Amino acid sequence: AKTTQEKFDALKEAGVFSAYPGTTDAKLGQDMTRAEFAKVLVKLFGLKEIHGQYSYKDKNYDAKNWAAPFIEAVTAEGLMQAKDLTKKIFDFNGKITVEEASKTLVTALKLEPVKDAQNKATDWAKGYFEAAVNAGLFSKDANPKANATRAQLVEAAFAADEMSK
Ligand SMILES: CO[C@@H]1O[C@H](CO)[C@@H](O[C@@H]2O[C@@H]3CO[C@](C)(C(=O)O)O[C@H]3[C@H](O)[C@@H]2NC(C)=O)[C@H](O)[C@H]1NC(C)=O
Repeated sequence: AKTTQEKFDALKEAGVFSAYPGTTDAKLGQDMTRAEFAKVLVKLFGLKEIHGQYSYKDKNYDAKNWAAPFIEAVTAEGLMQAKDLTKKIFDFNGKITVEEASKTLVTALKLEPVKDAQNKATDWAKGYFEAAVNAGLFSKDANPKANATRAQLVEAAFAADEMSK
């Protein structure tokens, strides 16, 4: 029964997770940007990076943005999309929430969103969050609307990896 730090070390060695930006620390208590999480999904599921394509109009989303190839890949794969379909805003510096992470992993693992889902999640996410809890990606006491901790994202990513591996 591996600890969270053991799960992080294994995923870091595998090139799926990085230390907290600018540090060599796991910082399991810290949050993660949607940009960083897009890279985790690409590494976790071996997606192809997409260079020279930009599907969003976020300020400073362009060829100089390191995350664009990863964000484009998870967009093409149908794992993530804009928060705003009119302004085409991905919110790449926004922190990934537990219910957002749930949608990406449930979609990636082809798990069915739960019918008659009843939980704390935003309306759009209730089925995704429920499926994620039922598959053991997040604990029953996770707040779906909360920013996911790197600890929660390690636990979810390790569980997803084993469910495919
Ligand atoms: C009115 O508030 C908006 O409500 C939207 C749904 O009706 C909500 O949109 C969701 O955004 C989520 C962001 O995370 C993921 C995992 C993603 O695809 O990246 O899932 C997205 C949902 O599918 C949904 N997006 C849309 C276009 O409907 C916005 O987050 C939310 N915007 C903000 C700024 O919080």
